[PDB]
Amino acid sequence: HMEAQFFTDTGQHRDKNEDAGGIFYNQTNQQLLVLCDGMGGHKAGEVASKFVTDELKSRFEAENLIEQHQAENWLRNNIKDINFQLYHYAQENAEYKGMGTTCVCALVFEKSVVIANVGDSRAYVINSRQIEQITSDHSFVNHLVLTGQITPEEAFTHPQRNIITKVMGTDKRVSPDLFIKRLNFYDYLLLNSDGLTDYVKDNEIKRLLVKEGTIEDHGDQLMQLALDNHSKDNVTFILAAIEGDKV
Ligand SMILES: [Mg+2]
Ligand SMILES: [Mg+2]
Ligand SMILES: [Mg+2]
Ligand SMILES: [Mg+2]
Ligand SMILES: [Mg+2]
Repeated sequence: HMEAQFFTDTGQHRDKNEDAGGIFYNQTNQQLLVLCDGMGGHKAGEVASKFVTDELKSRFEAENLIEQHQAENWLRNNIKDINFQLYHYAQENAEYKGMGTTCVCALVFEKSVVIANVGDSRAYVINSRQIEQITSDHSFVNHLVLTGQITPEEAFTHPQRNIITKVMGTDKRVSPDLFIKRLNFYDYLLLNSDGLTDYVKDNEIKRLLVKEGTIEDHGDQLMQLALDNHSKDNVTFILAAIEGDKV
């Protein structure tokens, strides 16, 4: 496990906080990081994001030991099962029909992290010289950037900029992206909703983290930076400190 902290804010000009997440521990005190951005464009986004977060918590706390070689399968299978349960829960309740959420999550190991991603929430690793986005946004504008139809700058001024193309709960099937990242030579792991990075550039995040301070110092400053950039969305992130290999 890492020293890690969860941070969330409703943001300016949002009525409700539909982001969810947490830091959870299994029976041998291994660590799972979870972040979910419930869909504001559909009904009941807070129900969906907290549904997925609660299921991951419950499933992980029931486990004794998930070692690194089991982690990709565990995350893929549980994300698929939770998507199935959420989808049919939404179909069975007319006031929830159409609800959904992103999910990025990470199982932490001594020298690596295993990440699953559905949607446009993100995971990054950061050190003094670079910031690497591990995940790939399942967003319509990312589709437009990759197909060369718009520039990454034009993405921020697109009418359909908030649209996402892979979501938990909207279909009975889902295919999460799985990533394995070695933590050696990195200083921080960051999971975040788009309320942060829609408004704060990667280099701004890296510059903040290279400074002195605790995880809570950095987290509060990063939240203030998102708000100073007038984020119009819920802003949520988990910051986790990677312990350098001691001599
Ligand atoms: Mg949302
Ligand atoms: Mg709503
Ligand atoms: Mg977005
Ligand atoms: Mg270092
Ligand atoms: Mg959002």
